[PDB]
Amino acid sequence: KIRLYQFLLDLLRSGDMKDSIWWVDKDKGTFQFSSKHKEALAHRWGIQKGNRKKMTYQKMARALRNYGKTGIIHKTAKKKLTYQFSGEVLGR
DNA sequence: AATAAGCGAAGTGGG
DNA sequence: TCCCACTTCCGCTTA
Ligand code: NA
Repeated sequence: KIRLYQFLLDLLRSGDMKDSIWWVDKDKGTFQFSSKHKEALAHRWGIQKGNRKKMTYQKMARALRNYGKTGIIHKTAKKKLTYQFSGEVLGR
């Protein structure tokens, strides 16, 4: 099964949900979710995973928090809904 | 208050 | 056995 960071990177590369997520500085790997349209993207994540319950942005962000300990994805301080892929994730 | 967002122990998958 | 990679639940804090 695809991992959450790869799901998000693939969305950013494809442009398929441009109203829900976008690059802020692609060279740095920084991206941001839409306040108003993030739930649609969270829903897609849960459907792609085949999870039992409906996925919410809150649950998806709880998973993202675990990446922050390992550095896979860092949450940008002093910003909302903004994150940054590690250099390793971006190299493929 | 209402709403949004940040923060951070037990249950489920698939090894 | 016991870790992976989240998922779900619960609830407090900050804006
Ligand atoms: Na526990």
